[PDB]
Amino acid sequence: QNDGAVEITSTTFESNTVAKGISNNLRIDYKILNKDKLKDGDKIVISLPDIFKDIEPKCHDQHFKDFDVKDGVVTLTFNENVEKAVTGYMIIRFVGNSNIRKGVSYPVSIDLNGKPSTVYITGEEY
Repeated sequence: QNDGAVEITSTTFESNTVAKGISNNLRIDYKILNKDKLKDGDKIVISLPDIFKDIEPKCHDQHFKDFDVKDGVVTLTFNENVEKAVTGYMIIRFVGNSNIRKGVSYPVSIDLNGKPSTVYITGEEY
């Protein structure tokens, strides 16, 4: 996922499993490669299945001018005024909800301006 303005270098969950009432964090490592190629509306979109309570993005507010959570879709909007090329990371904090079923593979899509990727986390019940 590299459009010349931005590269997503890594997308990793703290744990490969998710459970009701248990925290997991998604970490997204990125580089702003070329601030001059950024445009207002450039974004990372994370689409989640309905297995989370408490979706909370954490980011560098000079790299992302806004973030929004709506109906399981997290939008991170790049700051087109970022001062310079930079390496960073952001986190989506998650808590599982009671919809989680043991062994079920849940897709999480991470899209850099419609350049897509999918990672999978599996349900656990305790």
